[PDB]
Amino acid sequence: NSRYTHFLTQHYDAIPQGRDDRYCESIMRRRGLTSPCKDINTFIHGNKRSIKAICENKNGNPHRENLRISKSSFQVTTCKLHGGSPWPPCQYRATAGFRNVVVACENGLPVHLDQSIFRR
Repeated sequence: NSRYTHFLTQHYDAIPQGRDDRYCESIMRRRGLTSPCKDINTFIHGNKRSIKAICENKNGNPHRENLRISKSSFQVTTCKLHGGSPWPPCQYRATAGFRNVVVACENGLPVHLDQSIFRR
């Protein structure tokens, strides 16, 4: 359903343009995440083949209550809001990382990214 589609929109970017502040400012705006400014957001890179797999044991282990945590590690770019105001223009800071990810899967597909692990 739409929740998978909405995971992609908010947390999938196949091929990032250099993953700096300006990329964050750009892709956030583009994906509808700037009114008001989404405080923190993380984009997974690579193929979807691999992300959806976190819903099976091909690439996932159960985790906590409702979630799944990936076996593989993914390239990732966390956009973090900075400045004070919740309202555009939304200035962001990009942090590129490389680690496994945590999602909730509903009906074999990811419908939620847990952002907690990208704050610390």
